[PDB]
Amino acid sequence: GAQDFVPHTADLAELAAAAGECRGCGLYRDATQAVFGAGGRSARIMMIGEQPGDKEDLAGLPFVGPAGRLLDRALEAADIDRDALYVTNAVKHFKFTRAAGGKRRICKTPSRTEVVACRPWLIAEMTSVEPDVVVLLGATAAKALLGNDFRVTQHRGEVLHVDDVPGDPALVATVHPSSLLRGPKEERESAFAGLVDDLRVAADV
Ligand SMILES: O=c1cc[nH]c(=O)[nH]1
Ligand code: SF4
Repeated sequence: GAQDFVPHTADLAELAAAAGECRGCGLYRDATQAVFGAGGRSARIMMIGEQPGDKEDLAGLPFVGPAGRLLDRALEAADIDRDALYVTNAVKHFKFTRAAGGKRRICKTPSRTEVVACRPWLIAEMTSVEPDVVVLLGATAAKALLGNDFRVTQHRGEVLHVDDVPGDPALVATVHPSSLLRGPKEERESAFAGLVDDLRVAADV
């Protein structure tokens, strides 16, 4: 996968530039650019989404669109400062299609193959940042570190620890913020509160 493209450095700027030249799977072709993680190596909390979406692919930054604004609202309710986080995604190139009459590029799910191909960047990020806790936002991120059979819905609120993860950080798997954007008002509000709960669990680690 991406392993030959990952240089022997923990400097995030060098890692990010190297990711721009990655060909570890096919996703680099149609994306605009790689979207590396944002934040600094002093971060105690790392958060991992699925992939850059439409806005991120062009902004060059993770979580800048509607799922990002909802995450900001949850972080602020959890009194977590986003500037103090390291925020990234399991795959670094936007996988997408267009529908006729659609108003945006639509994200397509990364295959497990692509996730495994890109995981070396995630490993380099964790080795570089040495977070105390990793928040996994959604199924793809959670499976990247916890195994392909892992179910986010069955482990809400739980602090996890697995053996093949750099520095043995605490892991907290939670709902993807994109899932909180749609549905009945009451279901959204209860899901938002659970997101805030899971963020508080990670920060109290
Ligand atoms: O950075 C982003 C934006 C949207 N969705 C994700 O999973 N990550
Ligand atoms: S998605 Fe990841 S592995 Fe695939 S080309 Fe982009 S950076 Fe490399």
